[PDB]
Amino acid sequence: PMFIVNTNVPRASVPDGFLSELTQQLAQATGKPPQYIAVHVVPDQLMAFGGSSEPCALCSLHSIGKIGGAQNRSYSKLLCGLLAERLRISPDRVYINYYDMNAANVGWNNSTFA
Amino acid sequence: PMFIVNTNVPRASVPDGFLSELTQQLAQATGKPPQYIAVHVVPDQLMAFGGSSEPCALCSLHSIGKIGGAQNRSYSKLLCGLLAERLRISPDRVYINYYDMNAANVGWNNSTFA
Amino acid sequence: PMFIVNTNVPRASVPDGFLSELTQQLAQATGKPPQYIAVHVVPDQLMAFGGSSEPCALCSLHSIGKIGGAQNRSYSKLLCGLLAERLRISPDRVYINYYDMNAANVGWNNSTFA
Ligand SMILES: O=C(O)c1cc(-c2c[nH]nc2F)ccc1Oc1ccc2ccccc2c1
Repeated sequence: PMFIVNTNVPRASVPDGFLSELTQQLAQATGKPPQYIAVHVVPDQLMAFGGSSEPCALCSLHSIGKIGGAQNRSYSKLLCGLLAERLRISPDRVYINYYDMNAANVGWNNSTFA
Repeated sequence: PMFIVNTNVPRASVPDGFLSELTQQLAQATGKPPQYIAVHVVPDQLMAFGGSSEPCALCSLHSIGKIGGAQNRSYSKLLCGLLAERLRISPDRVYINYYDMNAANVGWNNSTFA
Repeated sequence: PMFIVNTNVPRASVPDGFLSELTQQLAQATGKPPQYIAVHVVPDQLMAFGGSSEPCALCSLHSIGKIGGAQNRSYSKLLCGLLAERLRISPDRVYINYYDMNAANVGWNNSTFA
């Protein structure tokens, strides 16, 4: 799986160990070994949520399967919680886009997961 | 709706008010309240369009519905116009990817929109 | 097509000519004129792959058709090869998400490709 966070929160406000914490938390949540989990945090972004430049985040989670109604609700609770506690971003200023990827459409190690 | 612009135009060339203008005009275009509109502008990018490093932009617009043939043509006219006027990027060096998101696949405020 | 690379590799390790090489090699592989190819490289990213901060890349390739099992494998070999040779990223620390875009959902030059 792949989790990306774009945020206007500055680089110095991203705790050391945030990437490792996201990796571990997502491995637990997706039921996948941490070796397949990729995380990407992009601070200092020029963005607005509802016309406002208060702290916000635009995120995505891509996974081959393990994507759906209840799972996405549980991921949103998890990830907003982490963004609230660690980056001090209110949950109502976070979007997370979920993508269920087909294995043939994910390249890795010179081939795909097909 | 979420609008993201990635561009090789420098940060100094993005005028004051640009994020607010994008939010307002997307609100006008989509009819949707400005409170749920998210905008993100990423200048100074290393990119090429047709092998040339003249000003260009790679964009995306995600919406839960309000995506389709006529609507996307209308959004393209609007957004290319704004990019041409404000960032001096030619419309023929802009790509905009449109995504019709399922409400179950958009996380917000510890849940999703389903 | 449009090809985007996000990587923790520093800007100085991206060789001169890299965008042009990507454009030419993608034009070659897809059998398309280089005028249709857009490329975007984002170095210096805060990212991990499997909890490790060794060199890695998170990429996407968007195309209007010409996406599928065999073609995606061929693209992965090509693009992993380039990232390995030029950026010294191991192929098993690269993800490439492939997207088959509908022509109606790609904006360009004030309209869409529909
Ligand atoms: O090579 C592509 O598929 C292609 C892809 C993009 C693109 C930009 N963001 N996401 C994308 F997928 C843009 C132009 C392209 O050239 C065209 C454009 C229209 C076409 C219509 C029919 C058949 C082939 C076509 C090829």
